[PDB]
Amino acid sequence: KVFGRCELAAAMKRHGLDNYRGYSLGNWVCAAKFESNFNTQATNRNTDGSTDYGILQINSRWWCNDGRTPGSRNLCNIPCSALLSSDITASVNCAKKIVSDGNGMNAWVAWRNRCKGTDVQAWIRGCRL
Ligand SMILES: OC[C@H]1O[C@@](CO)(O[C@H]2O[C@H](CO)[C@@H](O)[C@H](O)[C@H]2O)[C@@H](O)[C@@H]1O
Repeated sequence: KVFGRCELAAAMKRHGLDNYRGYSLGNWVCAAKFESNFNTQATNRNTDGSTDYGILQINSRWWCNDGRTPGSRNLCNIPCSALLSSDITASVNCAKKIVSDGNGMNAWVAWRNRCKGTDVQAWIRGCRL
């Protein structure tokens, strides 16, 4: 499913992401936009053999199991495929653990390079939340 900007903001808000660990909703929407273009079915393989899954591009080396990333952990205890569902619940709960890991949202490369330090509030402007 390819979410609409406001549609996703509302979904994330309902799942308790707004202000989660101090990160305003705009940050999460901005991260999703540049990580997957709001597409829950996005997948991208990295040089190390791991693969990123879903709307927030959760990595298989540490957060989920895809059965093909040897020596990897499954910190979120979920099959990576679960992160490609139209229901973002799985992705959200896993993202909550990732952002509490220590480096915050810096874990998401696109957020660090394209959202961090910008007017992220613009990502939810005009939306009915
Ligand atoms: O804990 C994940 C850790 O790995 C890095 C790369 O070193 O990012 C990977 O995981 C992210 C979250 O799942 C992906 O968005 C990213 O594309 C992937 O390389 C670090 O940025 C992050 O701290």
